[PDB]
Amino acid sequence: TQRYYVERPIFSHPVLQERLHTKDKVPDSIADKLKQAFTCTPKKIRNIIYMFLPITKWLPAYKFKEYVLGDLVSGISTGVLQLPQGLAFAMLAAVPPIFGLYSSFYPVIMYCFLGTSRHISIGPFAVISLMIGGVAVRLVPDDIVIPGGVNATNGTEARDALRVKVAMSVTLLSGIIQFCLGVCRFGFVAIYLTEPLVRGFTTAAAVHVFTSMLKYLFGVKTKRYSGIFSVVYSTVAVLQNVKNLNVCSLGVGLMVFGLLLGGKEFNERFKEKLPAPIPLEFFAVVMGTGISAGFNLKESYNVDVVGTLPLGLLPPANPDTSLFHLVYVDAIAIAIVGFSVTISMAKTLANKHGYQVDGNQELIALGLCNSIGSLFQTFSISCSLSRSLVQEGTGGKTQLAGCLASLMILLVILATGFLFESLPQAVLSAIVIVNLKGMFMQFSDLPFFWRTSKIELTIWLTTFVSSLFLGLDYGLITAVIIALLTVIYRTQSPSYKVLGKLPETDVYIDIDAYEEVKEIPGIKIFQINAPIYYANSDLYSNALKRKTGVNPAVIMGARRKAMRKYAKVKYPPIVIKSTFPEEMQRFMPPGDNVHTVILDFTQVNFIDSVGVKTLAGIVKEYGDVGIYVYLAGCSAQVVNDLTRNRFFENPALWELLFHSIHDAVLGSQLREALAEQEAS
Amino acid sequence: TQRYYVERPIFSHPVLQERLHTKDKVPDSIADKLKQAFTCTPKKIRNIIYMFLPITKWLPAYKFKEYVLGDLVSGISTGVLQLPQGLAFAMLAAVPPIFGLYSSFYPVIMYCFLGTSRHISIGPFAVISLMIGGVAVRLVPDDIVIPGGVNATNGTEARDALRVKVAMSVTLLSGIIQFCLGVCRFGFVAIYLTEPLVRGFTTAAAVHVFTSMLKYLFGVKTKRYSGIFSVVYSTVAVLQNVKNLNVCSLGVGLMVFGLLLGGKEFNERFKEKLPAPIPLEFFAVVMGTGISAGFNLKESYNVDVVGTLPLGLLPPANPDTSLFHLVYVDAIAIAIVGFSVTISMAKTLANKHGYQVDGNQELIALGLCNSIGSLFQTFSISCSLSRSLVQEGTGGKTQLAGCLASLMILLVILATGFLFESLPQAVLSAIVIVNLKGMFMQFSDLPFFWRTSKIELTIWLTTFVSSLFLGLDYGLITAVIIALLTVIYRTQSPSYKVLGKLPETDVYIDIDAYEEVKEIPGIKIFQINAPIYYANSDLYSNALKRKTGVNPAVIMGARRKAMRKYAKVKYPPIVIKSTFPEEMQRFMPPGDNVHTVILDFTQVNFIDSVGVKTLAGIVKEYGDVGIYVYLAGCSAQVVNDLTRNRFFENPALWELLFHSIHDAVLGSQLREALAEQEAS
Ligand SMILES: CC(C)CCC[C@@H](C)[C@H]1CC[C@H]2[C@@H]3CC=C4C[C@@H](O)CC[C@]4(C)[C@H]3CC[C@]12C
Ligand SMILES: CC(C)CCC[C@@H](C)[C@H]1CC[C@H]2[C@@H]3CC=C4C[C@@H](O)CC[C@]4(C)[C@H]3CC[C@]12C
Ligand SMILES: CCCCCCCCCCCCCC
Ligand SMILES: CCCCCCCCCCCCCC
Ligand SMILES: CCCCCCCCCCCCCC
Ligand SMILES: CCCCCCCCCCCCCC
Ligand SMILES: CCCCCCCCCCCC
Ligand SMILES: CCCCCCCCCCCC
Ligand SMILES: CCCCCCCCCCCC
Ligand SMILES: CCCCCCCCCCCC
Ligand SMILES: CCCCCCCCCCCC
Ligand SMILES: CCCCCCCCCCCC
Ligand SMILES: CCCCCCCCCCCC
Ligand SMILES: CCCCCCCCCCCC
Ligand SMILES: CCCCCCCCCC
Ligand SMILES: CCCCCCCCCC
Ligand SMILES: CCCCCCCCCC
Ligand SMILES: CCCCCCCCCC
Ligand SMILES: CCCCCCCCCC
Ligand SMILES: CCCCCCCCCC
Ligand SMILES: CCCCCCCCCC
Ligand SMILES: CCCCCCCCCC
Ligand SMILES: CCCCCCCCCC
Ligand SMILES: CCCCCCCCCC
Ligand SMILES: CCCCCCCCCC
Ligand SMILES: CCCCCCCCCC
Ligand SMILES: CCCCCCCCCC
Ligand SMILES: CCCCCCCCCC
Ligand SMILES: CCCCCCCCCC
Ligand SMILES: CCCCCCCCCC
Ligand SMILES: CCCCCCCCCC
Ligand SMILES: CCCCCCCCCC
Ligand SMILES: CCCCCCCCCC
Ligand SMILES: CCCCCCCCCC
Ligand SMILES: CCCCCCCC
Ligand SMILES: CCCCCCCC
Ligand SMILES: CCCCCCCC
Ligand SMILES: CCCCCCCC
Ligand SMILES: CCCCCCCC
Ligand SMILES: CCCCCCCC
Ligand SMILES: CCCCCCCC
Ligand SMILES: CCCCCCCC
Ligand SMILES: CCCCCCCC
Ligand SMILES: CCCCCCCC
Ligand SMILES: CCCCCCCC
Ligand SMILES: CCCCCCCC
Ligand SMILES: CCCCCCCC
Ligand SMILES: CCCCCCCC
Ligand SMILES: CCCCCCCC
Ligand SMILES: CCCCCCCC
Ligand SMILES: CCCCCCCC
Ligand SMILES: CCCCCCCC
Ligand SMILES: CCCCCCCC
Ligand SMILES: CCCCCCCC
Ligand SMILES: CCCCCCCC
Ligand SMILES: CCCCCCCC
Ligand SMILES: CCCCCCCC
Ligand SMILES: CCCCCCCC
Ligand SMILES: CCCCCCCC
Ligand SMILES: CCCCCCC
Ligand SMILES: CCCCCCC
Ligand SMILES: CCCCCCC
Ligand SMILES: CCCCCCC
Ligand SMILES: [Cl-]
Ligand SMILES: [Cl-]
Repeated sequence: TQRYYVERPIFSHPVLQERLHTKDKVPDSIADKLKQAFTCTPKKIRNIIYMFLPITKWLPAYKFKEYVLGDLVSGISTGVLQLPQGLAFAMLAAVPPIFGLYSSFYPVIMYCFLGTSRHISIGPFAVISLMIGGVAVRLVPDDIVIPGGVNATNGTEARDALRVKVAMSVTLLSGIIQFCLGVCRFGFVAIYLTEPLVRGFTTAAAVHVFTSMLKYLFGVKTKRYSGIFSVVYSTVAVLQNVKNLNVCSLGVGLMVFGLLLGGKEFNERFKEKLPAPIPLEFFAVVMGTGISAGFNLKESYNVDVVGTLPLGLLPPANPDTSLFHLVYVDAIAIAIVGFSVTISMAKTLANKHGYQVDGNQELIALGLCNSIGSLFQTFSISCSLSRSLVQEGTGGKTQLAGCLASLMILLVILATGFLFESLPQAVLSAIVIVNLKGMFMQFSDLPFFWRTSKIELTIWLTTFVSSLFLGLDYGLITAVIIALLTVIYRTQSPSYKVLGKLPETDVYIDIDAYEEVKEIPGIKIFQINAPIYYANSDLYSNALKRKTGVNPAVIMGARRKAMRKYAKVKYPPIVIKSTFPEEMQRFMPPGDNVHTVILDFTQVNFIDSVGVKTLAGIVKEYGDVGIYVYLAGCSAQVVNDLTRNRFFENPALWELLFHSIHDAVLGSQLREALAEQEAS
Repeated sequence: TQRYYVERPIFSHPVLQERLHTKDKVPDSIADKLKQAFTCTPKKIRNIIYMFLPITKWLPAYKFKEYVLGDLVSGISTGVLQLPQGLAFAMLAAVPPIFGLYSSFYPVIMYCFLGTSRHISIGPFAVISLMIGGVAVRLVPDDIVIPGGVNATNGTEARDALRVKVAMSVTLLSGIIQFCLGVCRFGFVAIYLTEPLVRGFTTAAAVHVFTSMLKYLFGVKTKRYSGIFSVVYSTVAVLQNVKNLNVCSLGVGLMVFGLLLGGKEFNERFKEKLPAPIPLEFFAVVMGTGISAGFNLKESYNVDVVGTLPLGLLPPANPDTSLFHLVYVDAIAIAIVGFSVTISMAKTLANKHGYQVDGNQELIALGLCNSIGSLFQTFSISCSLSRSLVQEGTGGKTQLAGCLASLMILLVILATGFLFESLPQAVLSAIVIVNLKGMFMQFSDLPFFWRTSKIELTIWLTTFVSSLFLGLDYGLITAVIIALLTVIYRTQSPSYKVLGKLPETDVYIDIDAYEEVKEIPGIKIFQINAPIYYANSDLYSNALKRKTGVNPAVIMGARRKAMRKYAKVKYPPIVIKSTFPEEMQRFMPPGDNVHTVILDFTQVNFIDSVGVKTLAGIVKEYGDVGIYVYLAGCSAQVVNDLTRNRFFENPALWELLFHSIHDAVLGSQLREALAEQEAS
């Protein structure tokens, strides 16, 4: 083994700078930087196409023998859940369920072309559907007057058509906003969605879905709520009118709920013995339709059912832009929430599978999906969190599984929709609630973060509470800001350490940590692992004066008290020699006799104007009582901050900067030795 | 001169830990910490009294011969401006001007006892007065019905009394809120008001005052505005109805404005020849009253005047708590803004005079002043920024100058108020606008910050724009949040440096800076002066792969391409030896041949779970291509973050940590030498 051997002079800043000559920066002109960015080599255009059409990259690289079985199983398992979720979330959007089926077909196909994630399930989302239904009923209330040429027994078809128009308009506007944000590179903000924040946000979204499904589980009529405390209002309303529940709807839904839970437990426990998981949503739906049609519950027990599902696809139709001025705010909110839900879950799966997702491409894909789908009578979509978990956890590899699920939805739309007309809405509710279980499993993060980082546990809990009680829009921005403020908290509560020296080395460690490091007599070394900006500087100065035990104000007060008791451009030197008489020093209380204070700046990333003022004050106050202050390990950035401020207006302070703590200690000891040499 | 000499073994983490034994922490029980905090020694209670009654400290220490002349001159100069400001801001509060005089007397006396700043002028403030007038006219509109037993020629006395009741109620509530915040130690938030933020905020407040004075300068009638864009609305309204201006009011106000400007220029230019500045506000007021009374403008030209000022003080009266539920929101806002204005200017002067102000004591003093003053018919007060500048800049030392100014106000209240009844409101407006000049001088900060720190210039401009276009309440919190987010920006744009070694030393500096430092062959050293948390980790990894020129993905791709071209608990080792055939290596493109990458962690303050995942990925990806990754200079906090996460689940990574960059370089070179020794 070799050894660490260093033999060099003491490196103060002027001494080290004498050995360094400034290098010539290579010319980097902006005009040439733009010119070299427009070469348009074929590889560059191929990379651009891959960026904007990801299917052009991962489809030719499809490992058929390694991906086809997993994609097929995942596609079937995703489709059997996609159908009831589409119907239920269409109900949440105040539109006929067939439009939820449309929203489960076109955007998934488009996302298979434009999307970057290969595990999320694109489709209707409960929170987005709730927002769409809110704007739809605000623009088209239940007591609206329509001169549609019908008798007093109105079938509510015209009201449904008007609400569909409103939903398509808001969907087109939200898609336009999402596409514009993706073009303007707004997706960079996805970097501010940390893992605890994402998981707390998604758990809160799952609670939102569960709350939105309660009225359909119980069969009660409840006013629509959207905004702050909407989850609380919805739960309160459902519990308030729970006395008017449909007992048959609740019984059927609870039977489906229990059977689904049992089947999911069976699948999980026998995963190793089952070649593929049994699709239980298909059996749940079919059995439900059998029970409702066979006993004819729809009017026998007034059980709410899915209703008529017209067959066939609709021709493209232009949404009316005339409603934009009435919906744009909602369109903005839906755009934001849709992005936040899509990029969160995507990240959650990408980190699980060792790849990365482009936020800008996610925004572009969402915008194109929503805007083009609005032409095909599709309301605003997002990522379905529970269905994304199902798709990922059933062996899903690429987005071809989503294409297979969309093919199943298309089969329902074209030929077999009429078979589900008697399916009870309660059954749909139960299915959704059951599939929320995996989402709720994320609560297991609370102990884990409690063991790993209480700051990140705070981020998790704050994000959960915010996204729950406020909306998924206001709660998300609140959580992002608070998570960023945790960094300010970290800087405002740093580790203030007094350093001692490991004998016969140059290693300086916390004096209260290892029992072998010893403080150097006459020298105090103070260290902060944080910047010294405005929110920090006063705490840093107080901590220095408290932890080192060297308070210049206390020293001055003791000097004055001892004096009273014994009674019965040019710059002055920074350190004023203590002209304290020895006769008065006889009454001076004993102390540590510290002549130098070393400030360890190795971990100080930056210093602002307020921090520079604090540092100058520290130097002046300590020099007034005849104590030297040295800065050790100042980075080039910190030295530049000191120079941009008026810290080195007196050039003498250049002598206070040393390369390392050992350099400063050796320089201080050398200064003391020279002072003793010239004393006598 | 001595020399830097170090001779020791290479300090990897296990080697250094072998030399260190954990020290025993001294017992610090919370129960004993509370017990020692309740000793109640006489010095402790004296310090408590000094904290809560600052006058008990600085008054006995009053240097009479050194303070009396400055305090007297400052008191006269402050009072002559305090009278017109009180009248004008009472007009802004929709209350009779005598109540502004009351608000200029009691709170100043109380703040002389409870306040910590010794230079700010306590009294009515234009923004606080505008908020008070807004709530007063909202609760008591101009078209209110009062059965007061009067004829059709109502004198608006009952409406004024009702508005006074509303103002007193909101003042009492705001004072209670301020006192409670001071007790709950909310004043700590004053640490988040940095100097650029404070100066931008105060400049925006000055613009608010100037805007509020315009209608009285021109004599036009304008609807009250309060809230977002209130300054824009007020300026637009004044400019809209400027065609109905009173030409006589504008002429008198402009004459006073010009004479005041000339007098202030004379005072500034002849400060060295004048024993004391000439109080020009007194002459401006007196002359104005002479012109208005002598020519009898009040009805001859319909010039708005101050009006009747009743003599004598009012007995204490309890404000009606019954209005609290109607005003509490406004009371909250007024409490916040009043604090923000008071603690900002206070800090601005404390930093100017080398002392410090307690934010909690400022909150307590403001709350007591407002709550007690509401009993004496005083509406909510704050610090007057322009008058504080006048008081500080005229030789003010303590708050006895404010007491003298209050004595002048009391003299006006008791005996000589009737003399000012004909004083034109336009004159008051002009006086206020003139005294805003010093505030506007703060715009000179823009070039200064442009030269010192563009981040702090951004803070200044953002605070100014926010506090101007939004209110002083919403703009302030927006500015505080954005100023804190500048730290996030700093962490997200750090200095990524490739380090080279200064020959014959252990100094490692940026390779592109000094032309004497040389990169060590086979070794890449990468440094970031920032933490590696979630908002940083991806950028840090990309910057490492880009700046070092060592991209493991590019290496793997080149290896595969060369292979194709040539064709025509136990853990595995972290670094996989490159099993690349030499025959295939003949087609391998030439490279730097880097065997070790050193990550400089000396400036990394903390690392979160996302950053630890990124670091583990970096280590794994570089080891997959047979490249070692070393961490140099990891702090105890960073090592603890790595340990709390599952970074050292494989104990082998403990060997990747080195005390310094030179330690890591020597260890890497030793590893390479040993590998060559065992090769053959
Ligand atoms: C920095 C710390 C204190 C977090 C700040 C969170 C801020 C940005 C949050 C918390 C409460 C939020 C408000 C809560 C409710 C509403 C009403 C809604 O109709 C419009 C948005 C609005 C007005 C929100 C705006 C954003 C808001 C003010
Ligand atoms: C970087 C910073 C600005 C991020 C946080 C900004 C927050 C604090 C700002 C941005 C937008 C602001 C809102 C904009 C408009 C209004 C309406 C007004 O009638 C009450 C205040 C309120 C509701 C503001 C509250 C504060 C607010 C939410
Ligand atoms: C053990 C000392 C640290 C404890 C940290 C606990 C963090 C709890 C955060 C709760 C946030 C709730 C937001 C409403
Ligand atoms: C192990 C972590 C020590 C700190 C625990 C307490 C963390 C509290 C974080 C509060 C952040 C507040 C941001 C507004
Ligand atoms: C020279 C490159 C840096 C320039 C920094 C200029 C900062 C301007 C900030 C403007 C903020 C305005 C808020 C509305
Ligand atoms: C000399 C300073 C270099 C940086 C100049 C540009 C500063 C821009 C700061 C933007 C902060 C944004 C916070 C939301
Ligand atoms: C940045 C997102 C908004 C892009 C502009 C959309 C404006 C609506 C289109 C005009 C229709 C009248
Ligand atoms: C990606 C395919 C987009 C096809 C869009 C066709 C829109 C036709 C509108 C016709 C309106 C009458
Ligand atoms: C997010 C930027 C605005 C989004 C587009 C708004 C379009 C409003 C149209 C109003 C027409 C009168
Ligand atoms: C981002 C491109 C979206 C294209 C969808 C159609 C946009 C125009 C709507 C119809 C206008 C008549
Ligand atoms: C924290 C500031 C508010 C303190 C509580 C004030 C509540 C008003 C007093 C009750 C009057 C009805
Ligand atoms: C600091 C002096 C406070 C005096 C407060 C007296 C309040 C008297 C109220 C009488 C109401 C009729
Ligand atoms: C800032 C905390 C609240 C301030 C005090 C509110 C008092 C409201 C009284 C309502 C009475 C019905
Ligand atoms: C913080 C103490 C303020 C005291 C002022 C009086 C508070 C009570 C108001 C009158 C209630 C009847
Ligand atoms: C606790 C939820 C709110 C109250 C729900 C019960 C309302 C009355 C039911 C009879
Ligand atoms: C689901 C079968 C049981 C519930 C419905 C029948 C009994 C109640 C009728 C109102
Ligand atoms: C596979 C779909 C089976 C649907 C069962 C219910 C059919 C009702 C026919 C009356
Ligand atoms: C993605 C393929 C879309 C095809 C839509 C065809 C609609 C025809 C309606 C008559
Ligand atoms: C990550 C960016 C979050 C932005 C939230 C904006 C909410 C707007 C609600 C209308
Ligand atoms: C896999 C299902 C593909 C779509 C079948 C469409 C059948 C239409 C029958 C009218
Ligand atoms: C609302 C239901 C919450 C269920 C949490 C279950 C956590 C299990 C972790 C093992
Ligand atoms: C709101 C419900 C929270 C329940 C937390 C339980 C965590 C269990 C992890 C084992
Ligand atoms: C080891 C136990 C960790 C518990 C942390 C979760 C607390 C939840 C409070 C809401
Ligand atoms: C609004 C109150 C914010 C309080 C922040 C406390 C931070 C403590 C850092 C030591
Ligand atoms: C530019 C300020 C707003 C317009 C002021 C002029 C309004 C019309 C005056 C005749
Ligand atoms: C200051 C101007 C005095 C003369 C004004 C003449 C015009 C008066 C119009 C009401
Ligand atoms: C010092 C105050 C002088 C006031 C001048 C105006 C007096 C008007 C009397 C009619
Ligand atoms: C600070 C002294 C307050 C004295 C108020 C006296 C009021 C008397 C009214 C008759
Ligand atoms: C420094 C703390 C700023 C808090 C601003 C709160 C504004 C509330 C307006 C009602
Ligand atoms: C310096 C002025 C002190 C107050 C004088 C009060 C005189 C009252 C006369 C009725
Ligand atoms: C609104 C008036 C602004 C005046 C700025 C003057 C700055 C002078 C700096 C020397
Ligand atoms: C809004 C007016 C800004 C004017 C800035 C002028 C700065 C001059 C400093 C010398
Ligand atoms: C040296 C010139 C500095 C100018 C910075 C101020 C720019 C003001 C833009 C609003
Ligand atoms: C809302 C958009 C915020 C953009 C922040 C950009 C920070 C750049 C750091 C490199
Ligand atoms: C190389 C073609 C891949 C599939 C492209 C489909 C049309 C965008
Ligand atoms: C290299 C294969 C390109 C075509 C893939 C299949 C497209 C339908
Ligand atoms: C590795 C893929 C082999 C099969 C190619 C596709 C055959 C349909
Ligand atoms: C989800 C794949 C189809 C169903 C397979 C069931 C195997 C027991
Ligand atoms: C995705 C559900 C498929 C339902 C099929 C019904 C029988 C063709
Ligand atoms: C309330 C209905 C009771 C019968 C169904 C119970 C299902 C577990
Ligand atoms: C093992 C799951 C049992 C579920 C019983 C029914 C719950 C509603
Ligand atoms: C349609 C077949 C689904 C199950 C595939 C795997 C069977 C071993
Ligand atoms: C063997 C599992 C049966 C599950 C049936 C579920 C019907 C809803
Ligand atoms: C799922 C099969 C239900 C059969 C019900 C028959 C009632 C006549
Ligand atoms: C009114 C409830 C707001 C919850 C916000 C939580 C932020 C820590
Ligand atoms: C932990 C820092 C939070 C500061 C927020 C701003 C308070 C005014
Ligand atoms: C030592 C007394 C100073 C003045 C106190 C006045 C009453 C609080
Ligand atoms: C030591 C002087 C105490 C009294 C100061 C004056 C109080 C009116
Ligand atoms: C030395 C004490 C001076 C006290 C001055 C009091 C003036 C009211
Ligand atoms: C240093 C103060 C001397 C004067 C004391 C006060 C005399 C009235
Ligand atoms: C402001 C002190 C009183 C006025 C003095 C004027 C001296 C020319
Ligand atoms: C503060 C202004 C004083 C005005 C005095 C008027 C003549 C006694
Ligand atoms: C508009 C009035 C003009 C006469 C006064 C001018 C003062 C400078
Ligand atoms: C030296 C100041 C001259 C002021 C002239 C009048 C401006 C309105
Ligand atoms: C009342 C006198 C004010 C001026 C004091 C200073 C005179 C030299
Ligand atoms: C010599 C300065 C005279 C200033 C008079 C101001 C009257 C408003
Ligand atoms: C300031 C003196 C004004 C005198 C006006 C006299 C008019 C009769
Ligand atoms: C609507 C104007 C808001 C200005 C805020 C400025 C924040 C940078
Ligand atoms: C969603 C954006 C949060 C604000 C980040 C600002 C960091 C410079
Ligand atoms: C019964 C009250 C419910 C509050 C909201 C829970 C999510
Ligand atoms: C458990 C549900 C039973 C429904 C019976 C309907 C006749
Ligand atoms: C004339 C428009 C004025 C806008 C507000 C300026 C402060
Ligand atoms: C400067 C304007 C003077 C007006 C006098 C009116 C009598
Ligand atoms: Cl979901
Ligand atoms: Cl002011």
